[PDB]
Amino acid sequence: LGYGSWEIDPKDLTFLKELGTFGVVKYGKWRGQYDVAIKMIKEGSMSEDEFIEEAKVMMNLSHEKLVQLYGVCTKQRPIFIITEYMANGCLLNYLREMRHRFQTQQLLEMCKDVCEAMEYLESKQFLHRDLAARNCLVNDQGVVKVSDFGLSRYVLDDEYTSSSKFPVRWSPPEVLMYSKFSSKSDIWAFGVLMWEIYSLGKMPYERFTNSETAEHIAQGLRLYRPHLASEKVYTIMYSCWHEKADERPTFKILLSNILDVMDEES
Ligand SMILES: *C(=N)N1CCC[C@@H](c2cnc(Oc3ccc(Oc4ccccc4)cc3)c(C(N)=O)c2)C1
Repeated sequence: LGYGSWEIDPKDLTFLKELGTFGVVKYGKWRGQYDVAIKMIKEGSMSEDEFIEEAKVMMNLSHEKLVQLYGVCTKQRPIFIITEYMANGCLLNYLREMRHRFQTQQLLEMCKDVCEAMEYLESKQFLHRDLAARNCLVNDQGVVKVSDFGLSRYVLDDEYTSSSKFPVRWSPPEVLMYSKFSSKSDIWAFGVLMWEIYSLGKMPYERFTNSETAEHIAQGLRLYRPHLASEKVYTIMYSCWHEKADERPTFKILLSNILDVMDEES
């Protein structure tokens, strides 16, 4: 009583460990048994009513490679967003841990995991809008999942919203010049993410400012081949960066290309 299907009763949460500091993220349990992460939204950081309405839509998105939304806690402030627990944290930090000594087949599987999530979203006409390694999460089996999908829409802090904390390094020319978002801006960002994976978490355009990156990209220049990427892998990531948005592949085509490489570099 008093809760929609999208609504979690905060009294059903057991908090166990802070994971990091939108605000704080904690690890805990739901109804004693189910591991969860609980993102606590800072007062004033988000358009909450719009987010709540979107959450209803988001609860119906379901795919193995998309972090599963369990629901939202709306009746008090700060509001909470509750997901499955991803024990190995952010993809970006995971990549940067040199101890893993990743084989390129593992890096390719990470790309494939994300590509599968993104093909699903594309099939639902849902844009991510801020695809990057910092946003992807890794579970205890090393499976990568897409997280924070669409979330940028409800952030109120203007520095994130338009072209000084905007994702310049993951944005195609039409976004940086004209604010033209589309499926093909997610495709661009995916290619940059493949670059992040194959670079073991280097910052894209690591010696440039955002300002310089925007100018580089606008002039037609691109990220170059990470040393761990084969010529075929680099071909895939590069195809995501065509100057013409409609010459960029779809996520279905990218998935087929990644599967082909996996098979050939098996
Ligand atoms: C990366 N270095 N970090 C710090 C360590 C904790 C990491 C983290 C952050 N969030 C979650 O869970 C999560 C993610 C996204 C949420 O909101 C959301 C989800 C889907 C669409 C829109 C918005 C809510 C919670 C985890 C986790 N799941 O373990 C870990 C981040």
